[PDB]
Amino acid sequence: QLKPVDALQCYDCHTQIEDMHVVGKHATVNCVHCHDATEHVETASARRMGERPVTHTSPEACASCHTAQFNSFASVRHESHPREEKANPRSRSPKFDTLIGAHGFSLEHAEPRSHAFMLVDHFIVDRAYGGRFQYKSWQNVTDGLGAVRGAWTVIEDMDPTTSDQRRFLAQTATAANPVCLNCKTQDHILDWAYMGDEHDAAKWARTSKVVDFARDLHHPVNCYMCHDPHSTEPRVVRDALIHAVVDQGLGTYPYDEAKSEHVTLTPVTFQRGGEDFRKIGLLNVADSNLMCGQCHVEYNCNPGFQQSDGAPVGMDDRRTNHFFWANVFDYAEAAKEIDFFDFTHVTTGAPLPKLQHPELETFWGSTHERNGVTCADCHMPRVKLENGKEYTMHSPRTPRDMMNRACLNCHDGWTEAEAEYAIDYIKNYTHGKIMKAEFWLARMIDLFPVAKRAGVSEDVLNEVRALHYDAHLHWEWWTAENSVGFHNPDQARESLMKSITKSKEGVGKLDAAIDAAVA
Amino acid sequence: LKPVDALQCYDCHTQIEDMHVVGKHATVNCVHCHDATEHVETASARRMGERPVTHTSPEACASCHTAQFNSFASVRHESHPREEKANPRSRSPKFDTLIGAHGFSLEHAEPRSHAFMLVDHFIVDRAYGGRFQYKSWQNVTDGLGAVRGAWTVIEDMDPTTSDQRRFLAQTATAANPVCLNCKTQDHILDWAYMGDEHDAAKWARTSKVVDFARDLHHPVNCYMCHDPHSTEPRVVRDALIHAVVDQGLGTYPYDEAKSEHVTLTPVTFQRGGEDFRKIGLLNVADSNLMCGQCHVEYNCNPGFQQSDGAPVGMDDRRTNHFFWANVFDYAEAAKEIDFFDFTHVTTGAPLPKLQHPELETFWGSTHERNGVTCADCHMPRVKLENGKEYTMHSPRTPRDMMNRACLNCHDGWTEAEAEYAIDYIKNYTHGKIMKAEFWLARMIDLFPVAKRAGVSEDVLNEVRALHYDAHLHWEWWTAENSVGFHNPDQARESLMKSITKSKEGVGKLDAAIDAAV
Ligand code: HEC
Ligand code: HEC
Ligand code: HEC
Ligand code: HEC
Ligand code: HEC
Ligand code: HEC
Ligand code: HEC
Ligand code: HEC
Ligand code: HEC
Ligand code: HEC
Ligand code: HEC
Ligand code: HEC
Ligand code: HEC
Ligand code: HEC
Ligand SMILES: [Ca+2]
Ligand SMILES: [Ca+2]
Ligand SMILES: [Cl-]
Ligand SMILES: [Cl-]
Ligand SMILES: [Co+2]
Ligand SMILES: [Co+2]
Ligand SMILES: [Co+2]
Ligand SMILES: [Co+2]
Ligand code: NA
Ligand code: NA
Repeated sequence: QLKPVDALQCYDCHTQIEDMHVVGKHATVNCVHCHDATEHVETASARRMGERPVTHTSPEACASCHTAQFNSFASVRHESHPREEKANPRSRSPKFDTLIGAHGFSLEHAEPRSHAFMLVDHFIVDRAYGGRFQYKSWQNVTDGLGAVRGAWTVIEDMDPTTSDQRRFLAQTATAANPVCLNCKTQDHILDWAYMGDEHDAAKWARTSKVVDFARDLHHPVNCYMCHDPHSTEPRVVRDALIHAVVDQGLGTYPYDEAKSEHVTLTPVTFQRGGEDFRKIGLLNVADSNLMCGQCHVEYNCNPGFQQSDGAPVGMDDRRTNHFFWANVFDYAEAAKEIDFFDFTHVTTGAPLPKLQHPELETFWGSTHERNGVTCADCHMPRVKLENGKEYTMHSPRTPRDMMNRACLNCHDGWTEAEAEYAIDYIKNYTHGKIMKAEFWLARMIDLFPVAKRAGVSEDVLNEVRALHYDAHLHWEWWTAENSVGFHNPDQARESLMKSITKSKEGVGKLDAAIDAAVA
Repeated sequence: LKPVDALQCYDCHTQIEDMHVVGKHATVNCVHCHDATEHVETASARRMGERPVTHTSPEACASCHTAQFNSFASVRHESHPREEKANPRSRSPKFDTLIGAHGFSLEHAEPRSHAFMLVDHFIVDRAYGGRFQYKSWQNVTDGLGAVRGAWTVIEDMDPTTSDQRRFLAQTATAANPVCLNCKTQDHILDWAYMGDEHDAAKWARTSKVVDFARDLHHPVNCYMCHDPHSTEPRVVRDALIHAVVDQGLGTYPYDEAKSEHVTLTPVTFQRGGEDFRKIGLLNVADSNLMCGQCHVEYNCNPGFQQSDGAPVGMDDRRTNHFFWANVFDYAEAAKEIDFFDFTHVTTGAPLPKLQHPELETFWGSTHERNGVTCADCHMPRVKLENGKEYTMHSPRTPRDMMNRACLNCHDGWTEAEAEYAIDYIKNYTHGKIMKAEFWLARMIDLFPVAKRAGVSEDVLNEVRALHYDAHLHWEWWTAENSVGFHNPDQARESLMKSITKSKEGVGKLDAAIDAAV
């Protein structure tokens, strides 16, 4: 049973926390709810931490006073198909194995499921840790509350005696590295320097042994990722987001200068031994586009290569923790700005980008974004109660489960069936274009070995490799992006038609050169 | 059908021309509703010649208005059919005590769907002595058949005679020609204004009702609310025109400004130059007036004079009368025409008989004050994602259509909330009706005890006067079908008045009995 501490004693040293805490809606909430600092208080100085206090990072620490939000946060949507592979005629990318080749995603790329599972799913997917981590039982796949309480309560390490990345099962990969975890958990928020730079005060960095880092982490999407625990104010904590918006001055809405003045991030920096260590970004308004955009964006969180000379770019380089902060039509220029590509296609030899869930950068410029709508309006609205305080739901999911709040409050002349039909019209149209982009891209790729074997020149092959970069970018954006065009149907349509145009041009060039060489 | 030359008709029918050429039926030929070949061959402008036929079936309109016709014939199976009200499961458990020997004691069922109204009027146990009966108990479901014609589904047990008499032991012969005006207007060209005897009218208040019944077929004819020549909104019910115009009360007798905004313009049709029949053209399609042609308290029956007790028979216009007054003005209105309905068989008190006063109850209520009308809650437009949204044509409880009937205005309520608010009012009102019955029955049951104990005529007469008001302020609410929802504060005040009167009467009888003993 908790005993409150003398907050004034803490404030004597912790003046920034004092300024945040005394002024906001947690002014009456005592430190003991989230910190055990008895030995710390006995041993600290103005400058030395002394004994490190415990910080309780479980979402359950908030549940004593916010049970409603915590229960919603831990909830599971069983209708979100679990562990469903995308390289599959029943899913998003039937030809993915041809198109992605030997990239790590070829070992497994499933569709997303409920937020409660995010850290568990990161740990156990076949592409991440060589199959090292596994659910303790296949019964455990249902346990959202268990996952929230801690990954290691439901999964286990197949070899606690070693820390190396290796394969435990034949068809797995070891693609995980420490940067990944920033979009799964912030349990390490006090143990990771801004951007993951090596730092005297950081136990973990981009260059850490990822198996050891994994074992130190527990909880998914911590509540304090979107709310400052001291002031309650809305914020973001994700380093690479703050870097793009603030350090690089690109703004919260990089395509809209006025909106970027209306929605702002105010950086706060915390130090260790008088040296800058970590940052947060305080929001002036609770804009969920920025909160959700901590994770639902295209990023680098992985080694790659330089476009200029092909040299490896490893985890020591800041480019391996980067938000591109660009729409699909600006992405190629943004990747050139950092002189970077992800992988060389195993079949075609083309340098290629690897794209991931660019929801926010797709949403920019869309009709709903232009009308001031945000992610949470459609995916995470308030509950509706005849006789209750209407809190915000806290496990985002498709608007199909909540159409009256998500759509019909604005679109008041539609029935639920009509609004869903409008969704399906866009998704069906967009999916059809994705299928055709895959047909043409796979056709181009399958012709590369024919061309090489027929003696087609390097000049022709290099021309088509350059087309492959763009054919790939303007296809993969849309298999990566989870709305199947709904977030921006006109952009999806223009981009996918560009992918097809490029692949058709590449097929034509290869067929002509093969026929000439023959022969 | 082959169209007639309407220009030829107009040469002798300027009154119809003026209505037909300007409205939305200008292109609709006379042949849809009239057979006039022999009429044209034989008429002059001053001589009818052969009487042309006028088609009065709602199905005459269905050639071009099938959507409205289909809705009009529809049946709500959830509206409990042939359910007696003198019943612990229905509106008036002590009705047999309270009404005594009145004709309604033979049978008084709850209403059901409009399609059955004429059929139900013909076959109820209190109307024709059981003379008319469904041909089979299977026929009770047949709304469409009833619309097409009562005599396709019911039959006369003795076509060879025309007298009112009992065919079954517990029946009554309460029907008379005035009843039919709220069931059908098939007789619209055969009935003079108010049912006065008239050379041009084959039927009148004084007609042999059994013969009149056999000439009638269809329920609530479409043209009761719509002029068939111009399409404009109208009423045709004589007693309503008489209340609004002849009695000078106006369309909304409790709101002078609203009576100026909603106007009834009477139009009279002549026969051989003598006034014969009337309609009332409305300036707006006001369903309060359209529905109030029938859903009102009325006389449509013989009675007695308050002054001297003399019978008032069907020859007297008072037997076709709309009081057009709220419950608190009703006693005054009935005194104005010197009329009461019956003498209670037990107490000997002159009493009024009240019937479904929905319009006069609705007046002054919150919804009426806000411009809502009957059809807004009971007969709204259909709801279609991709269609022309026509108006439904068989009125029913808003519980079947809550979004349209209530939640479009009350946008902060769920369906369950709105129904909850209905039920709160109906439950509360029903509880007061039960208490009013308890007390009125206790008072009535004490009359024989008082008489047998030798209580004086003076005391009995004081209590008979109280009976009039205790009865009025109870029966209004068993007669009115909303169980208070139409005007909850008025139901509350009125029922508490009934109870107060009955309690006073009980006290007076008990004191006199005790003294006499
Ligand atoms: C009880 C000891 C609490 C603990 C533990 C947590 N919170 Fe809290 N929170 C608490 C109170 C009394 C209030 C003010 C409520 C009011 O309006 O009177 C709050 C408020 C918040 C809010 C603010 C929402 C708003 O109205 O602006 C947020 C976003 C919030 N709390 C978040 C939060 C988090 C993430 C917690 C775990 C780290 C947490 N709270 C714990 C009381 C208590
Ligand atoms: C990083 C910590 C994240 C934040 C902040 C947000 N999301 Fe998220 N989301 C994230 C992951 C890693 C996943 C997949 C989890 C898994 O185990 O597979 C998701 C999933 C979703 C989904 C799909 C849910 C389903 O039913 O399948 C949706 C609809 C979604 N995310 C939306 C969303 C919103 C609206 C956010 C801001 C309120 C948000 N997410 C933040 C990672 C992270
Ligand atoms: C009793 C006769 C059972 C029947 C019927 C079903 N299950 Fe079962 N299951 C049972 C036991 C005793 C166990 C082991 C539990 C443990 O101590 O670990 C299980 C296990 C499972 C699992 C996990 C399998 C694994 O990890 O190897 C799953 C996914 C599972 N059970 C599901 C399941 C389903 C869907 C059933 C209906 C078809 C079913 N079980 C029936 C006992 C019994
Ligand atoms: C924020 C910019 C992220 C980074 C860094 C990583 N992931 Fe991620 N992940 C993110 C989101 C918003 C989602 C849900 C949307 C989606 O398209 O899946 C996910 C999902 C996953 C999943 C579940 C689905 C799947 O691909 O099987 C896994 C297993 C996963 N993420 C693993 C993973 C790895 C190994 C990472 C570093 C190489 C990594 N994630 C980083 C957001 C972000
Ligand atoms: C970003 C992806 C979030 C995470 C992680 C958590 N919350 Fe949240 N919260 C979020 C939004 C977009 C909102 C609505 C803000 C608005 O003004 O519209 C909220 C709101 C709250 C509140 C305020 C009361 C309410 O609206 O419900 C509280 C107390 C709150 N959130 C608590 C909370 C808890 C306990 C969390 C971990 C279980 C948590 N939030 C995570 C966005 C995000
Ligand atoms: C309403 C105008 C929306 C806005 C704002 C956001 N999203 Fe969305 N999203 C929307 C729809 C109609 C769909 C298709 C859902 C379906 O059931 O077909 C989606 C899809 C997603 C998904 C995948 C969810 C799933 O299929 O289960 C995700 C992960 C997602 N959207 C994320 C997301 C983000 C991060 C947003 C802010 C940048 C965002 N959405 C806004 C509708 C709307
Ligand atoms: C003058 C030569 C006429 C011609 C041409 C038409 N009609 Fe006539 N109609 C005429 C008279 C003198 C009367 C009687 C008026 C009176 O004082 O009673 C009528 C009556 C009718 C009626 C009403 C019959 C009833 O039941 O009372 C109808 C429905 C009618 N007429 C129709 C009609 C049609 C459709 C004609 C063109 C085909 C037509 N009439 C011509 C005189 C004359
Ligand atoms: C159905 C859509 C009709 C059309 C088309 C025509 N008439 Fe009509 N008429 C109709 C009805 C139901 C009645 C009964 C009276 C009522 O008001 O509902 C009538 C009546 C007449 C009369 C009698 C008027 C009177 O003096 O009482 C006449 C003279 C008459 N109708 C003539 C008439 C003509 C000439 C038409 C073609 C131009 C015509 N009607 C069309 C129904 C319908
Ligand atoms: C076709 C030969 C028709 C017959 C038979 C009946 N009606 Fe009619 N009606 C018809 C038309 C072409 C129109 C105009 C439609 C339009 O879109 O404008 C109408 C209109 C009406 C109206 C509505 C007038 C308005 O204000 O909108 C009513 C109330 C109406 N019609 C009633 C009606 C009745 C009661 C009929 C049988 C006596 C009848 N119509 C027959 C075409 C035809
Ligand atoms: C006389 C021609 C009437 C007109 C005009 C209106 N109504 Fe009526 N209604 C009438 C009768 C004789 C009956 C009982 C019929 C039977 O066979 O029992 C009714 C019944 C109703 C009901 C109850 C329907 C049910 O489902 O039980 C309602 C709700 C009703 N009536 C409403 C109503 C409305 C709103 C009207 C104007 C549009 C209207 N009625 C006119 C007689 C007559
Ligand atoms: C065949 C073996 C039947 C079974 C099973 C049911 N019914 Fe019947 N019913 C049947 C016939 C041949 C008739 C007479 C039809 C005629 O020519 O008139 C009936 C009659 C009725 C009636 C009317 C009764 C009467 O007027 O005396 C009703 C109300 C009725 N049937 C209803 C009914 C019900 C509800 C049934 C299931 C409980 C049922 N019948 C079964 C033939 C058969
Ligand atoms: C209009 C002023 C009417 C007069 C004249 C008659 N009735 Fe009626 N009736 C009218 C309405 C609005 C309703 C439905 C509402 C209700 O409270 O019932 C009815 C209903 C009936 C019924 C069915 C219910 C029942 O009492 O069993 C019957 C059998 C009936 N009416 C018969 C009837 C008789 C015999 C009449 C003359 C003595 C009579 N009605 C006149 C409206 C009007
Ligand atoms: C009074 C009780 C009515 C009876 C009898 C009939 N109708 Fe009607 N009708 C009535 C109302 C209150 C309305 C709505 C008028 C408004 O302005 O809101 C209507 C409307 C029509 C229309 C117009 C198109 C529509 O709204 O559906 C038509 C064509 C119509 N009515 C035809 C019609 C028919 C064919 C009838 C007998 C089957 C009928 N009406 C009777 C009120 C009344
Ligand atoms: C909405 C504000 C209404 C107005 C306008 C009218 N009525 Fe009504 N009525 C209303 C309710 C909520 C109820 C109770 C229905 C229930 O299911 O509990 C009623 C009831 C009736 C009835 C009895 C219907 C039945 O129980 O099946 C009748 C015959 C009726 N009302 C007639 C009527 C009249 C004639 C109106 C205009 C004068 C009128 N109602 C207006 C709600 C509303
Ligand atoms: Ca990427
Ligand atoms: Ca009466
Ligand atoms: Cl754990
Ligand atoms: Cl018939
Ligand atoms: Co699926
Ligand atoms: Co993905
Ligand atoms: Co019942
Ligand atoms: Co009744
Ligand atoms: Na479920
Ligand atoms: Na039914």
